[PDB]
Amino acid sequence: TMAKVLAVDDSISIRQMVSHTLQDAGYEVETAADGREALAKAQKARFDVIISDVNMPVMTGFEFVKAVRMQSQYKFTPILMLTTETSPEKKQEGKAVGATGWLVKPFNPETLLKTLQRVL
Repeated sequence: TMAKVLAVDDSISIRQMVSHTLQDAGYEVETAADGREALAKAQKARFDVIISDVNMPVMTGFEFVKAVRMQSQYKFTPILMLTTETSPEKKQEGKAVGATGWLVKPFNPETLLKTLQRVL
């Protein structure tokens, strides 16, 4: 079809980069600036994958994924979290609340594309 993506980051450049890169790759992309706006969008549709920054406004990315995992329709949905941390020990919180995998910032298009590809 064209996998449906919800990307959440308060950074304008991050949203534009993700949106442009994924859309050029055949994805249907929807962006949000914070956890509140993201949750509201996720609640109203059915995204195939969610990409979310850990340092989101309104709530941490951890609380966001946790709230997302609380909705039955998103129990198995792959979630990819953006972080500046390369150290696994530093974000065990991610696996705990239900994150599927990570994407370390700063990344590039190929990193983004391959990483997404590998969690679907």
